[PDB]
Amino acid sequence: STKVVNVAVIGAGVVGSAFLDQLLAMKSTITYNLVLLAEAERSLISKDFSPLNVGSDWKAALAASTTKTLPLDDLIAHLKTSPKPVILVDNTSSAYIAGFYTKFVENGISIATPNKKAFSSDLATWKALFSNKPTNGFVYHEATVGAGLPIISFLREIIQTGDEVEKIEGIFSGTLSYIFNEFSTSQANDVKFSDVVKVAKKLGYTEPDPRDDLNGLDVARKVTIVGRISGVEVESPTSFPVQSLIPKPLESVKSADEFLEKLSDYDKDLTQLKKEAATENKVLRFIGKVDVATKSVSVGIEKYDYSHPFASLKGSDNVISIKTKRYTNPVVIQGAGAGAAVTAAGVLGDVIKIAQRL
Amino acid sequence: STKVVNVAVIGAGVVGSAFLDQLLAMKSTITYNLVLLAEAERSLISKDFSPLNVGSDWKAALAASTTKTLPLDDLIAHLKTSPKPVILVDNTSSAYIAGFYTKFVENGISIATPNKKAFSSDLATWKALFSNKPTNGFVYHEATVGAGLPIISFLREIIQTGDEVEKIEGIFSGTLSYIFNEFSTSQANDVKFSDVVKVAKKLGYTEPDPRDDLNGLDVARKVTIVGRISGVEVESPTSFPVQSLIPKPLESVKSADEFLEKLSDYDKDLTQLKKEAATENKVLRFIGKVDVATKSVSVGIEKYDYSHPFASLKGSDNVISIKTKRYTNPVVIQGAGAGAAVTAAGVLGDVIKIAQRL
Ligand SMILES: NC(=O)c1c[n+]([C@@H]2O[C@H](COP(=O)(O)OP(=O)(O)OC[C@H]3O[C@@H](n4cnc5c(N)ncnc54)[C@H](O)[C@@H]3O)[C@@H](O)[C@H]2O)ccc1[C@H](O)C(=O)C[C@H](N)C(=O)O
Ligand code: NA
Ligand code: NA
Repeated sequence: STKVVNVAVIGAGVVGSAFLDQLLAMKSTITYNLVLLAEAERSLISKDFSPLNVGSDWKAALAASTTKTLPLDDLIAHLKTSPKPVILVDNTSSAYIAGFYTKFVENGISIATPNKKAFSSDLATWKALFSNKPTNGFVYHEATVGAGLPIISFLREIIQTGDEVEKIEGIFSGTLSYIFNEFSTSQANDVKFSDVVKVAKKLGYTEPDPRDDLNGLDVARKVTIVGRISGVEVESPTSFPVQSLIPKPLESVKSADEFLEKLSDYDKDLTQLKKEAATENKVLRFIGKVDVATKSVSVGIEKYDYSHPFASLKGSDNVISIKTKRYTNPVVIQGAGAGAAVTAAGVLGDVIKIAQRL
Repeated sequence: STKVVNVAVIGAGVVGSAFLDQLLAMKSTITYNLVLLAEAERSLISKDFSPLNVGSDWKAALAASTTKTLPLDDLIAHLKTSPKPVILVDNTSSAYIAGFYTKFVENGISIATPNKKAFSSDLATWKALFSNKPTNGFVYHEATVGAGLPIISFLREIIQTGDEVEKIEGIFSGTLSYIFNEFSTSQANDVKFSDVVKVAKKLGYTEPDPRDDLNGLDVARKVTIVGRISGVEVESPTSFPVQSLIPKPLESVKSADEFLEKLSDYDKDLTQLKKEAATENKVLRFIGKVDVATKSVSVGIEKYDYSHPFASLKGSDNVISIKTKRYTNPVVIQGAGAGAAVTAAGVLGDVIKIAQRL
């Protein structure tokens, strides 16, 4: 009969709920059997390995559960006794959970996740991605760079095909892109930096503390990932230039709220640089850059021309320009690099790819 | 994943030669055994299914072959007994070979191809193709539109996750894309359509007869495919408005060389269109619109603000915009939608996806 694959999910946040929904709704010829779901301490564990009885509302089911969440080692031991191939869907961003990735992998358990942690830390844990071992499951992380856009898979494909990436540059942060699309445009603009980031925060786009977006470390993580798949064995997300948008004097301030009240005090610079670029009929963008030839990598601001693909983005789109041996002219892929629905579809799509390979 | 699979390639032309080279020279965790190298009159065929012993120089091998190419009814009669899954790679524009797809699939053999034929035919073939019945070959055609750009596989994924396409539209023809990107730009120019069509020809962007490109027919078949992938049951590439760039009729009435030389008599029309639109800060582009709600697939010229990305294309690149319930703001993918090595990569990309799935 039907081919089955058992799924174990950790986290039911914004991305995790979208994923679960889409997952439980997905029509297909392969059977995606939800056997586990974990959110904080409460957890649904189908000891039997039959589909979790979520009835028609896994939310309530997850609520009324009194099954404590299994310690990680116990999570592996459990999963290891499944009648079918297991796929762990880590919807968290816990570097803790990321520490067990290689343990999960090495025990035949596969992984699909938007979690950037394991993939943008030391090179040897990344090297662990070399799951060519016969006893370990697969590792997919599309939602890890650019939500659900056909990016990492497109690189792995052409590369295997025989192509060679040369230069990759793009916009990998939703928040940062939104800010720059609202701040630096093609038309006359008198908007202050402090205000755009002030609003992005209010709409709920920035992290609880926007300083966590402005230090450009999250894009540096994504860049670290693209750079590696691209052949530039980047040591860490911090081992290369990364321009911080945070005013040095506001680097050590008590609250995310003191930051916002005080930030206004430094519009000066960017207001001028924004202007300067206006004169040159250019725009300002926060990008990541990977130059395979010179093994150089970096993230920061850069002025782009109006006819440039990067000057024509909507809302908070992400963008990635891919230049390769056969692609003299970049393949440039653009679209939403954040949002629950979009991202979950990325995680699930990796679920699909993996379940077929099983 | 799956250790061993058999590749049955048909056609060693522009695309075909590049595919072969790339395949043969590919290093992977899976073994791809070439069990067939078929051409117009002669074919290389591994009667007992051993890897065709054609190291890297297959041409010399094919050449010395006097083994006549097997009619498709006999061919699949052979391949169907293969001890390993069989991936038929059709690198032809053959309607003949296309008519057979349904039989390959029913006999359990998958298909990887850039051949638009079976997918821009009647609705029954399409349904049959994706009937996705047990033990039946899978059918991949990433190269039928946009060469090797991640679009078809992107759509089939987003759709499976649960997303719905609402508005697709793109520049699916390199020769046309080239002409217009050249013809009408943001920077006003005194360029005559006829002069661009002819230069494009001399530079080889065209087919011996530029009418084979101006009739907008290839753009129609490519949109018939996307339309269907999106939920519009298009009866055929000829069941909707398909504006021709050929000087209104006056088609059959002439011939090759004459068409061109006489073409420079209608320019005034298009030149005027290029002007008016220019007044609106817009440009001209030959596209393939696709509206799902209204279920309206069209083809022809359309205006685009300079701001728009369809307005800043490079060389003869392809573009496609994808609005969905989830991506309310279009996912734009642009890049070479033609080219020996890029088109072939797209085909081998599908091969990899299929081998992995078997
Ligand atoms: N080269 C490209 O860039 C490109 C080409 N394709 C598709 O790729 C396929 C092959 O292309 P290509 O190699 O250039 O054409 P070839 O003329 O070289 O044909 C390949 C071989 O097929 C063999 N053949 C025909 N019938 C056969 C049979 N019954 N048995 C065995 N062998 C047989 C012939 O002997 C021939 O040598 C076509 O279906 C084409 O439509 C797919 C997409 C792109 C492209 O977007 C496009 O088609 C549009 C156009 N190029 C544009 O510029 O906009
Ligand atoms: Na992605
Ligand atoms: Na494509």
